[PDB]
Amino acid sequence: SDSPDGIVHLTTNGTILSVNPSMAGRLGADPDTLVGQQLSAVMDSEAANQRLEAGKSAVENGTATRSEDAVGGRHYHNQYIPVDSHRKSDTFQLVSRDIT
Repeated sequence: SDSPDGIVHLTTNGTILSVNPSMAGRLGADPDTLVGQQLSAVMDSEAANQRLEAGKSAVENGTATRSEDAVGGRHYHNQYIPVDSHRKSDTFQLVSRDIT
């Protein structure tokens, strides 16, 4: 589609390290307001929670992982990709595809 996927670099405790221009615009903020924040400070809290449970698991098992959630009026298919599997097992990329 017109928006590349939303990408956000996360901590396993939920801290946004990074955000895509797509993810930022979706969230209706700019990355500078976004990057300190807790993911659930920033979107549906309940959904942030599950998304984070998913990335926790991904990181634990050293493996890429997918989940679908319905947030807003919209559907997403999420991928959770541990960065630095062995050493950096604290962080992951969440790739988020709008599949509405």
